Amino acid sequence: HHAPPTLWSRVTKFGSGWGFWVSPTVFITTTHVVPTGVKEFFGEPLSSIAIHQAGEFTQFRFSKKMRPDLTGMVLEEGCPEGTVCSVLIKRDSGELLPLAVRMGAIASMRIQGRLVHGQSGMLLTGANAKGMDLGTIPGDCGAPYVHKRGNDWVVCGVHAAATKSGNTVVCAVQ
Ligand SMILES: *[C@@H](O)[C@H](C[C@@H]1CCNC1=O)NC(=O)[C@H](CC1CCCCC1)NS(=O)(=O)CCCCCCCC
Repeated sequence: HHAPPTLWSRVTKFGSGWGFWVSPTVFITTTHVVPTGVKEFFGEPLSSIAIHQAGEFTQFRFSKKMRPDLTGMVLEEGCPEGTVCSVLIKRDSGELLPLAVRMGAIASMRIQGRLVHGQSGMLLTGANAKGMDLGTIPGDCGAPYVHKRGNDWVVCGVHAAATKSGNTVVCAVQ
C-alpha cells in the first residue's frame, strides 16, 4: 500500500464531504461541508462537543471517546511548504485515490466570498489533473492532507478547493 488501512479508516463521510479522526475525540473537516441547524453530530448533542470554526477549518472535540480504536496523531498548523504531501481522497463509489501534492505557501484568500486561511499546492498526478481520475472534484472536501514526520504520519490540512485547470488545490489549515 501507500497509506495503511488504519489511516484510511479515519476518513469518514460528513455532510456534503468528509472529515478526519485525529484521535478518538478530535474530528476535523472543512467548514462549508458541515451540516447547519442541527442539534447533534455523530449522535452526540452539541453540549458534548467543543466546536471551533475558523475560516474553512473546523475542529470538533467530543466528550465521548468516539473512535477508541485510534491513537492520537499530530495535527500540524499547516503543511511544510515545498514538501510532498498526500490527499487521502475517498469517493462515493468506494475508490481510494491518494493524490500526491507538493505544497505551496500558507496565505489568506477570499474565495467565492468566504475568507480562507488556506495553503495551495500542485498535484503531481499528471500534466493536467482535470477530471475525476487525476484530480479533486465536488464532494471531495474535507479529505486530509497527510505526510510522514519520520516513522509516523501527521496531518496538516483538509481539502477545500481546486482550480478548473485542476493542477492547483487548496487545503484549509489551522
Ligand atoms: C469541495 O466542496 C469542493 C472541492 C473542489 C470543487 C472543484 N474541485 C475541488 O476540489 N470545493 C468547492 O467547491 C469550493 C468551495 C468554496 C466554498 C467557500 C470557501 C472556499 C471553497 N469552490 S471551488 O470550486 O473550489 C473555487 C475555485 C478555487 C480556486 C482556488 C485558487 C487557489 C489559489
